[PDB]
Amino acid sequence: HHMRTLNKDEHNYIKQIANIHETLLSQVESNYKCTKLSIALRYEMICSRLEHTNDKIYIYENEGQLIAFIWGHFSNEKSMVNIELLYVEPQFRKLGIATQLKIALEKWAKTMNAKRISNT
Repeated sequence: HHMRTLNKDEHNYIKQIANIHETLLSQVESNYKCTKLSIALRYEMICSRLEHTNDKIYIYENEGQLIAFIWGHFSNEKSMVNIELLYVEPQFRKLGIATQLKIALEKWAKTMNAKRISNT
């Protein structure tokens, strides 16, 4: 249905995620600013992550639009999953989508034999 695995060839969605990720980092104002270059590099970096086996992005989509997503990365050194990014479009908050996304990512973490997902 609406929640599904994001594939590495979904370039538009990956660009959108890259842009949101860089924006959110920039917004905390800790000697880090998003730029066109940082967004382009983030796009390549996410594509690279999705080519290997240590990362998972679950999206929530409707009518060809990205409503929400969660991105997890498994660290072989730490044997656990870190949540790289969890985002829900403001308009669609408090509908249970972040909770659903976390549950899905935790199930994925178990298939990797990961101790847990990120705290927050």
